[PDB]
Amino acid sequence: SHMFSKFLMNVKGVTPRGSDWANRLGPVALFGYGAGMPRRAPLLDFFLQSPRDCDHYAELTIHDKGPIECPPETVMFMPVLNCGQMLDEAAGTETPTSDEWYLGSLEASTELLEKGYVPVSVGGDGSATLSMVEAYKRLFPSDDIVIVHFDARPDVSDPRSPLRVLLDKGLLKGVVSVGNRQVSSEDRKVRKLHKMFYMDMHAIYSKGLFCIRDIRNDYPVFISIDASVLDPAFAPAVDSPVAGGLSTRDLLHIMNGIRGPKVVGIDVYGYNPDLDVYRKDNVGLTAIALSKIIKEGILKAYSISTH
Amino acid sequence: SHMFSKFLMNVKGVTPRGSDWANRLGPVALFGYGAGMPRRAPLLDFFLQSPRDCDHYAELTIHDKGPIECPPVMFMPVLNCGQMLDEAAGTETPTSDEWYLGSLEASTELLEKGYVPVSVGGDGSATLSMVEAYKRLFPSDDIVIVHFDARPDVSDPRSPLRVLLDKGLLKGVVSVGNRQVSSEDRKVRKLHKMFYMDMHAIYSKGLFCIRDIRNDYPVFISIDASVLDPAFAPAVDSPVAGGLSTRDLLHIMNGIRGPKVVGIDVYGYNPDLDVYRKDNVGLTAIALSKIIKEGILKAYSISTHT
Amino acid sequence: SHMFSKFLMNVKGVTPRGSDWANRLGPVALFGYGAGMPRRAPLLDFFLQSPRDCDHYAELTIHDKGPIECPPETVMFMPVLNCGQMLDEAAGTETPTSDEWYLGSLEASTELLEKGYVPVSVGGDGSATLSMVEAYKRLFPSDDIVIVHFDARPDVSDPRSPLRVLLDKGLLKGVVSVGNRQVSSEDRKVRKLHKMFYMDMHAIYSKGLFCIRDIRNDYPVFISIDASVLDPAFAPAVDSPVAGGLSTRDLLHIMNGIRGPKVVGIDVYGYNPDLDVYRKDNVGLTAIALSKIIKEGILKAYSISTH
Repeated sequence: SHMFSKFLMNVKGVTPRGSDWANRLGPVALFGYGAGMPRRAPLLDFFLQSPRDCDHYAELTIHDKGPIECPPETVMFMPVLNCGQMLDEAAGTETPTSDEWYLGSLEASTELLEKGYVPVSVGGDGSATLSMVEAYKRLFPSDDIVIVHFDARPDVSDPRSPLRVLLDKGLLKGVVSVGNRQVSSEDRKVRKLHKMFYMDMHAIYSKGLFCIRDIRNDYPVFISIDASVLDPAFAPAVDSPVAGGLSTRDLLHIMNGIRGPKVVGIDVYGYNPDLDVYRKDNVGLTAIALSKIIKEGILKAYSISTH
Repeated sequence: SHMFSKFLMNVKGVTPRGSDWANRLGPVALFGYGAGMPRRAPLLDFFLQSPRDCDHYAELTIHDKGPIECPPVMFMPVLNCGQMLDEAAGTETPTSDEWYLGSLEASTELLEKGYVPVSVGGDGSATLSMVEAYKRLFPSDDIVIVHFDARPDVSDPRSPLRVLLDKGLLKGVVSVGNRQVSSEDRKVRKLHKMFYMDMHAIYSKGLFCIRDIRNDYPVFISIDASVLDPAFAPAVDSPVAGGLSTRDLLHIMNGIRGPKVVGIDVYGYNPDLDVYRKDNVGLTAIALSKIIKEGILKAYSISTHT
Repeated sequence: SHMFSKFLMNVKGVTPRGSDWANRLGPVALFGYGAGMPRRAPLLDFFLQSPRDCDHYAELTIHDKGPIECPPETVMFMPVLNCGQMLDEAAGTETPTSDEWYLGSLEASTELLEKGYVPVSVGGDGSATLSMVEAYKRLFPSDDIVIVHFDARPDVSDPRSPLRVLLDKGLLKGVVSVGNRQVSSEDRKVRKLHKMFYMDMHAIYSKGLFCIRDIRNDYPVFISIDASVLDPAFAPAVDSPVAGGLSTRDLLHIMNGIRGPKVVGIDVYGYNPDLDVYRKDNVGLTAIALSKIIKEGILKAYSISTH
């Protein structure tokens, strides 16, 4: 698709990970993914203008071009390479097909991963999760991948669903679903069939949310986060909202518990501006919540350990 | 009132609870109640279009007519009796007494036909007519009410809860989530020996640490939307900050214990007071639809076991 | 400033704390402060129309003029002297300067304090914290003051920020920051340099929010509350909102744990009506939340003890 040309050309023009990064985690590359959502996708822009300091005492540094200098130990910097929006607006009114989104996402991820970057995708409908971990499995066939999936619903009963395809193709070592509260009968079958591990809302709430210290894991983890996992009071901008969800803080805490050798990638999606609750200054509530989730997600790619 | 005619005619035309329903809990009958709220009452419709799967792995099935087949499968049949007020049957607004007679009659019909009545919308007055209908049919049964609200709502002698307490139809009352308790409220509390669980007390104790609400008598569940924090359910008159999250309420509801459910009333929601998304979906509608669904699940699974 | 004349006229005409107040805590005086915020400031009016019963079975009684009768032992009344808005909305179109707001606040606070009242300021940008603590320090130089500061940010990296000024002038015995989740490197330096005690969001959440029983203290405490300490879902009406904050109930609980002999003053600020989320009937969500926080704040000024 010609809609992704300017973006994709800039991606494979990216300077590779320097030698000064050897044995260090990162760096992180960030791009905007808009499949299945309205053409106007403000989430990436909103995040880039958000404050850089995190919960844990570190600070994002954003760069539109390389080379990405590896920061010294004493400097709590976390470099992010902004690759901008995948879809170049005003390159036509054409809407990229699902397959075109997949190919565009697959290539960008392949390119970023090959150059030593941890890819973080922002926006869209979750299909980026499929193309991103397949790009990783292509480059690193021997690595075992486990996905930590935050979602109000399992979203695996449909054979065309991104997570279902990954399980069907046998590309996944394991899946940990977090926050489900709308589980269908078919969802339960796919659960038992693919031996999925799950932590539903009602269960983790009654055990105590802050009593979750970690999600133990030895394999490289992909972090897939549907905004629907949050309660509509925090993230209203989702199709078919499910009340009784995680607070933004709840989500941040569980994210911080993720354990593993490295982060293979991050997908933050499910956000639709047409569905958001807006302040009087026309700032959307869900964009506020996700901008924070994206930030602390990036911090995770830099600080994650097996224990 | 002629505004309820179409509805009431359908309710007493409802096929009675089959013999398959055995010694089982249920089934459930659902109707929309609009007393004290604007004519446009979208909560029932919004609930009907919501997904059917619950927190606990069961599934609502909605039916518009009998017979209600007793499921062998984790199905939970709900009989939709629709709105009580028939729109475009006149521009008239039913009086308080008309709303009372209508709900009383409907509840009486549904109850003795074996259904557990669930009322959605209105201002809480349905609680009065529903347990009075139960007490009329089951004079020997003792009734205890679990009442979720930001206010005790017993200072007014005309209150639905106060009338039931004054007529001595209630064995006991458990108030949950009160955070605006008046001096007059406290006097009525001690006089009727009401058990209460105020927000500040429940919170510092640990919300999730609430395992049970122990009880041996048939429970009525009365839920005012105002029990929830305005961040989750803003569509209430005189909102009180510092309330329950929707999840908090769902967890406390799940801890309710008892032999059976006499009825459920979900009210306090006014569409004119809601926070709306850009697509004009109301935040309070979202929260309440879930609470109704998990409330129905309670009528099917409640037990005396702690 | 002629904008504050009518207000100040009424304030220094206030009848002093009667002999009945004995050695009782209170009474409380309440005024509207609007520095750094839009001219229209509706928070005070919204509080005055709110229910007067508290969480802890006491009742606010609002009075527009003295003398403030001290209620009997068995009567759970908590008298509040409403001094109204500082800025008179019909004395001209002039916008008071920062210095004029400071001087006006300093004079009002001084006047109320020496008349035996505990001053509670509502609205503005947080600059009232500076002028009120200085007003108290002017009158009682021997008293040691500790501030309990609820905020999403440390807000001490800027040499002009109220909390930094107070620390630089050495008017503070100690500072307890609560709920910070956007801490900069500059913030960390000021923290260590001034021995500031802090309780950041991620920390207090993982340790158990309800498990916070008290904030032990022996010195008179000033309570400074930035609305931004609350999650945007509860208090959206803040400049540069930070997701993952406190629920209103979280804040109420932490406030209740605050210990001390007396309250030197209370400042509730950070609220901007232009940034609020509104119900269809045009009631702002942040106003609902803050109205409650103000009420339970007044309750603390009547019930605080070192135990």
